Amino acid sequence: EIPLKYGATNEGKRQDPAMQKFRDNRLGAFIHWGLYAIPGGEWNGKVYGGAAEWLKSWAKVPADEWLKLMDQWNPTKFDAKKWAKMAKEMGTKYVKITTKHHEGFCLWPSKYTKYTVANTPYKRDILGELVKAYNDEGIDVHFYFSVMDWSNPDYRYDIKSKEDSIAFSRFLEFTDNQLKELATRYPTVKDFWFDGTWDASVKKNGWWTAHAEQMLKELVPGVAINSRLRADDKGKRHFDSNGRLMGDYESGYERRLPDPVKDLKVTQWDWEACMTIPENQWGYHKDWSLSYVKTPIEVIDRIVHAVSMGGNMVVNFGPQADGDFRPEEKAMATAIGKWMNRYGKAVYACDYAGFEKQDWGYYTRGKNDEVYMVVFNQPYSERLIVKTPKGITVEKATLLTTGEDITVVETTRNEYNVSVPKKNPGEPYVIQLKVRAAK
Repeated sequence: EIPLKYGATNEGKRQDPAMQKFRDNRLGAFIHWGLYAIPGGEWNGKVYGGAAEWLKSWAKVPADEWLKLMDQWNPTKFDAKKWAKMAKEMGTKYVKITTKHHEGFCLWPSKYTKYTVANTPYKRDILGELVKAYNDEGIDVHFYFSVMDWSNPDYRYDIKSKEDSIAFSRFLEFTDNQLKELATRYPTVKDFWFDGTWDASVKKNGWWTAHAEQMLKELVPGVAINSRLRADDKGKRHFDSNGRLMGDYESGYERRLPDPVKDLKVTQWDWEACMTIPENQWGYHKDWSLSYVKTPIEVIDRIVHAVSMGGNMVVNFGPQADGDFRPEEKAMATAIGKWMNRYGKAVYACDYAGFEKQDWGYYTRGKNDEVYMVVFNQPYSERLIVKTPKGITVEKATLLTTGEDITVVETTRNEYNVSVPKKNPGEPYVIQLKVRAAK
């Protein structure tokens, strides 16, 4: 039992209303928009296969030259109200937005650097416009923030001298200044999602991570803060040296998900996954032919997977330099929307059901103990196996969309066959169960 000044603060899950809202939302969208959208994965005639938002790094571009892209930042077609309508249509309950990515260009007019939307042809506070528009649609807004900043020469990868420590201290002050600015300018913010916190410099300054958390929580009542921010006294990240989760939720499942049989531990805390549509492109990349692009069902599978294990899912979009979305992303949002409008009662405000995973798909549990079977793999047996925990019986099954009764046959103590619907729904579908727990 190691003593710590900067380890975990919460005992278990938060149960205040703001955290309940963050959780119940379940489905979000991510927006990665920054200067990287202009070159779109291509530099000096070479198309790089790596993540477009990291092109400065793949193409070895100096800061001064990368940041000149500001001169071409003029997203003519940007319309925050349309963006918010797209998110509403998709069925997202929240949007996480890159306030500043590693490149250091700010989507709000920060008073602490010149690398902002203010000093571009477009001039306008993009972030402020998005906050307003999303909020006007009843959508919560979360702020991605990269600590690592390639634009600020006081940043250090590691502390190897008293000079390094001096510089980095001034960097942390700068960072605090931007964070306070974001929190006070945009007080409807519900979450800060930190990235670029893996460097030895940050690991060595655990105290600062804890301070940033407490500082923002004092400025924004009920605000959520991701685990990725946090390092403890010993430099251990996400979970402290006593194994306890720091921040309000776990945020390491990025383009991967916990195993539904082996990783049930994650049901013990709040957590949020994020994903990309191609294999690894967050910012806009001009050529999606270079890697596998997920289909809508593939994405819907991941979303349901997350909720079935007590987590949120956030699907990423990388808008074009002009401020519009590419057609693949429009088609995606629309397809997700269509399915969520039909089957969303099994996603929104749902959670882990505590049933043994079966091959047909995933269970989710509603606020009133509804148990939803979300079927992705249709058995040729025409029977969906349901193994119940001790003391739980299944009293009824109903096809969510039609209300039709579905036959349930008991096969053993604690197991049933739930019949597939008489007509094959032809898409991933939901059967709602009524269950009863014995006294």
